[PDB]
Amino acid sequence: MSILKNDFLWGGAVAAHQLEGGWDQGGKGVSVADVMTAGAHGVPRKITAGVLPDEHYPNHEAIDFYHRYQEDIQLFKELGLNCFRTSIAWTRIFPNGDEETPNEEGLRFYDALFDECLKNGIEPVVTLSHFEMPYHLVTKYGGFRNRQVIDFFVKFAEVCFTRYQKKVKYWMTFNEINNQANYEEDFAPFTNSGIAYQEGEDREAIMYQAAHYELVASARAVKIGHAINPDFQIGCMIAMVPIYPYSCNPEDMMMSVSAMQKRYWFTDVHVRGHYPSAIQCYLKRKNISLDVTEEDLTDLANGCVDYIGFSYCMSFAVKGAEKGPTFDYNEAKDLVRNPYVATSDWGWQIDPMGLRYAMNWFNDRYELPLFIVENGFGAIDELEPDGTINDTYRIAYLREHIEMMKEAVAYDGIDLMGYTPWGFIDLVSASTGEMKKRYGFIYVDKDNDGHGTLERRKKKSFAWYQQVIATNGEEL
Ligand code: NA
Ligand code: NA
Ligand code: NI
Repeated sequence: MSILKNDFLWGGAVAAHQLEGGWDQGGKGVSVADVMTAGAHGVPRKITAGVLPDEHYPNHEAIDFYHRYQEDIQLFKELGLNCFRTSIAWTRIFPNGDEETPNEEGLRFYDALFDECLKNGIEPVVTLSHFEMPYHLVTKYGGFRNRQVIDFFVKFAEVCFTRYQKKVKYWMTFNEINNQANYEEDFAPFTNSGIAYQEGEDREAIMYQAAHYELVASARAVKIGHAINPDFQIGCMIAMVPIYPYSCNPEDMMMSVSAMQKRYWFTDVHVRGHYPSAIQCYLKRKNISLDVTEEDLTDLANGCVDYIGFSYCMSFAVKGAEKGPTFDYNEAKDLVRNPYVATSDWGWQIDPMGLRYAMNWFNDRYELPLFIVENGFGAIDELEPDGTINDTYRIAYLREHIEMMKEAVAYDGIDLMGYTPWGFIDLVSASTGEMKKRYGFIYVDKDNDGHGTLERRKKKSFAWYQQVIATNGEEL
């Protein structure tokens, strides 16, 4: 008698560049992740011009899942996962991106990884682009500044769909495609889109042009994937941070509406196949005049997604004072602390009820199945000398989010496909390039400086989630 559906997908989520290591093994090319240095809370990662001899790049070795995946999958099986969300490293398949033929050694690696999952009861869920495009596409072509990179991505997606059509049912095109709505900081444009900005450039206009090309690439991929296997479920991937009005002040309400339009118009294109009128009017008013053709609009219309994959970690709040009639939204400056919720040590506000809010926000608009493909609590873990990791703070975060997700299914009629907590084996964080910001049920002995045995150990949350899955979410 579970609230959640009987065939509910219980898994864990990672990304290739964040855990594989082997960054130059098996023919793999240099990715955008491979030129990003380690950072920390309050210390941005640095993006370097190629791999420089005297820098620490934590994604180069990560946790060495490239060599240890067989042992790790036995831990996944003990945990009881029925699915595993990861990315296919673009640079393992097309090392520089523009080769005529794919890299067969990279195609064999994912053959072996996916086969190892499926023989242990675990279904792979694959994200095609996850912050790891070939660095050669950036330096030579400009990343998604360039229409040519659309075809390079679609070529890559098509190889992947064809090779794994019998092994992978659930796909997603561009991870957290809307992160780049924050274009004032370098991280999201470079990792979403391969944009390295030159001095004096209009950063906003370049982001919107890359977002258009990516949406076109995704839509082309959807149609091609559907032609290869109509049983594929191909979703978008939205970073869903709800943006609350600070108060019932009417300008706070409109500021929140406008911020949500700026952050989530990507979803409308993915789902409906055309641009929403508010973002179109914004672009016209700002004279952001994108290279949009009629074939683009036809591609978008014919490549709508089957479901909405999204991450949830936190919520934001905004005030509308002095935001005038335009309610322009700069994510890097305009956020305010929400006095009603706690916050993590990295400053991510803790708001389990916002997950239910997020699910209703999607469902009110789109009536599509949802897939929670990332959710997690990044926190410092401590080893007791006895050896255990008592991460009750992580059980508390996760259990309250799963309870709110159950309330959304039970009370709001949401169609929820599955739940894959993020970083369920400790890996290198995206925003900061840290091992210290731990998400996992499985501890990995490696620190921010690169020291450690890389041994895996079970935290206390491991047995907690095992029983979550065992009871299909009834025992939290
Ligand atoms: Na208040
Ligand atoms: Na901070
Ligand atoms: Ni080796």
